[PDB]
Amino acid sequence: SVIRGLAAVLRQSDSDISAFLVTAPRKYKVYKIPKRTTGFRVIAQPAKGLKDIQRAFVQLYSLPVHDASMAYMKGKGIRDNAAAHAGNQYLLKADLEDFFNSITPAIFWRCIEMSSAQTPQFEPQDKLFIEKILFWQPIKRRKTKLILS
DNA sequence: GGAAGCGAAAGTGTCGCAACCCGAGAGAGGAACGATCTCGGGTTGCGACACTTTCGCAACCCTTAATACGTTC
Repeated sequence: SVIRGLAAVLRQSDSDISAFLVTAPRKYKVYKIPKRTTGFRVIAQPAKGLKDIQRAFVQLYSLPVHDASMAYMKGKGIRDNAAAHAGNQYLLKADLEDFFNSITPAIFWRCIEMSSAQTPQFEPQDKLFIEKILFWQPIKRRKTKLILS
C-alpha cells in the first residue's frame, strides 16, 4: 500500500519503486563539513531518487508532533524558541547524545505502537519498505545496523 | 566502525642473588690424632623486572551531495 501511494505521488510504477527500495539504505553520499573551531562533522545525504521518495513519504503520512517541539516546524523557529524563555530568570539547558544516530527502526516502530495521537496504520508487509525509505546503513557488511541520518 | 601503529594496564615467568647446608681438608692443642675454620659445590626462597596479552585511540567517508546570502539542529 505504501508503494502504491508513493508510485501515485511520484508518477512511477509500483515495480520501479519497489526495485529502487531494495538497496535504498545504501544510497547515501558521505562527506565532511568543517566545524567553526577545528575539525569536521560527517554528513550522509541520500541520493536524489531516494530524497524524492522520502519527501513523498512525509507528504503522504502525517505523524504527530508536540507543540514544545520548535525545530523543523512550519512557521516556528529559533526566535520562537528563545522567546518562550525570555521572561524567566532561571535557565536550564540539556542535550541528548547522538540524537539522530540513536533512532533505530526498533525505536520507530515502538513509538508507532505506543503513540496516543492518531498514528497512520501500516500493514506488516509495508514495514520493511518503510525501514528502507527512512533509515541509512552506514556499514556495508552489517545489514542489521540501520539508523537515522 | 575501526586502518596502522602505538602504548597503558595488567597478569605471568625468569633468573640472579642471599642465606643456608654439607663434606673435604690442613693440621691447633701439644706429641696422638684430628680442633677450628675456610674452600667449593649444591639447594631453596624471594622479589624485581622482563615478557606477554588485551584494549582502544580514530585514518577513511564507501557509486550514490549541492552550490543567492544569513541563522539554528
